[PDB]
Amino acid sequence: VGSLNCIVAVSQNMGIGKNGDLPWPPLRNEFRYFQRMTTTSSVEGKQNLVIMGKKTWFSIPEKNRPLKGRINLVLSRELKEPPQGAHFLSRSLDDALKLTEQPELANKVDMVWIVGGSSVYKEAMNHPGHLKLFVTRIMQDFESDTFFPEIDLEKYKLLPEYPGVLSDVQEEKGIKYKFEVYEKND
Ligand SMILES: NC(=O)C1=CN([C@@H]2O[C@H](COP(=O)(O)OP(=O)(O)OC[C@H]3O[C@@H](n4cnc5c(N)ncnc54)[C@H](OP(=O)(O)O)[C@@H]3O)[C@@H](O)[C@H]2O)C=CC1
Ligand SMILES: CC(C)c1ccc(N(C)c2cnc3nc(N)nc(N)c3c2)cc1
Repeated sequence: VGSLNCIVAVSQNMGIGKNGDLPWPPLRNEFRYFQRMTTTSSVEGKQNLVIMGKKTWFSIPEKNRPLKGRINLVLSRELKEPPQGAHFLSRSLDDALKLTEQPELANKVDMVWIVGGSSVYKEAMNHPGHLKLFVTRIMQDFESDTFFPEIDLEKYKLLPEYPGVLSDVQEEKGIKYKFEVYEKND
């Protein structure tokens, strides 16, 4: 089992969601970036695993779940089995990562991608170990009701560029954004 990563798009006032949808209008190429980063496996014979909370799962249009070409794991303590379409269910992030070293998943999974929401990000970000954050900065303020936790730059180093990630400013629907990669190892 390979690297641990969080991926998120965030507005200037730290928002990541409003009523289970994105705060901004759909950015087609940003969704393509999310799909490409989470799906592309460095190791053949394996898929990457995407981990998400319950509200993030249900925020993906039914036609699109599970996220294709990735193993989909949902976090919940209320649910008693994976939702329709999902592959795995765990009670907690630490349980999910533990499942990842069990018989079944250990030889199937390449990279692990935490794709939201807010409490899952917070926990990952504050847990010791090697972790990267792939952060799309949407360069405007958008009304939101769920936010991405503070990035502690004492621990998370912004990388000066990363392979496969454009470094320059992007714009779609009149909204400028840029892609960043942060790395901690503690
Ligand atoms: N990158 C972006 O811009 C992203 C945006 N989104 C958006 O953000 C918002 C949805 O997210 P948010 O409100 O943060 O909630 P999250 O998806 O975490 O979902 C929370 C639910 O999942 C369960 N859960 C979360 N963490 C854990 C854990 N460690 N263990 C077990 N269960 C857990 C809880 O279910 P239970 O109560 O059953 O225990 C909780 O009700 C939406 O608006 C969506 O559009 C989501 C991801 C990324
Ligand atoms: C239809 C699929 C591709 C879809 C629909 C909604 C969402 N969400 C909540 C979402 C949407 N865009 C996102 N972009 C980045 N950079 N990171 C994320 N974690 C991210 C998450 C994700 C995928």
